[PDB]
Amino acid sequence: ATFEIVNRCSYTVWAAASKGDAALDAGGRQLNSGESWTINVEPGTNGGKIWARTDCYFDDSGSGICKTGDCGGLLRCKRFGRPPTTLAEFSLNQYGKDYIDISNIKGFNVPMNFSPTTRGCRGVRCAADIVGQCPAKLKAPGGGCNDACTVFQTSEYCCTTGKCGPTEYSRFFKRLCPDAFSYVLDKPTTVTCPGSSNYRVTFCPTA
Repeated sequence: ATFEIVNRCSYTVWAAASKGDAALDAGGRQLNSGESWTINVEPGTNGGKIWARTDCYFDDSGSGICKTGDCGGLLRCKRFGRPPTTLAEFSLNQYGKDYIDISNIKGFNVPMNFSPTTRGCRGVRCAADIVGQCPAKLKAPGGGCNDACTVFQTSEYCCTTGKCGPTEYSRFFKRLCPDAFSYVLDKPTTVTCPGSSNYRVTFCPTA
């Protein structure tokens, strides 16, 4: 499948694409304002994630630091990135269907639109100013808005026992962004697409 990743933000982002144990395609790339980066993702990929990193510095060998979304200091990510990270999550060719979603379960840093470029399903969007509105105890100094589980490490926030309810903190992400997961047992906002669809991930779709 083909993913076009577009940076519409006015600032530079360092996109990243990973399935947890390996990179998807090159795994990472600088995107200046307006730049598009298209990648091939192998069919059948389960649990692929795309996200943006902000305020990065890398050297010639591709080692550095990012203030949000860092993946162990590498430009080409092969593990997932450190929160806060708005997440585009996808599993492809699962019994003939594609499943996509946007997640705030690991926090928010960049607003995002996740849409198919082929026919037969809707896209999802989380474009609200969650960083501007972030509750005081969730603001990450590096920028962005942490999820409650990252901040507090309790069983209720992390849903470690498998039973948890919504929280004051999750209800905040849900009220600004209904189409995104706010906690792990949230009512699914997964969208089902025809198998082998193609997609575009757009950072800062509104402004």
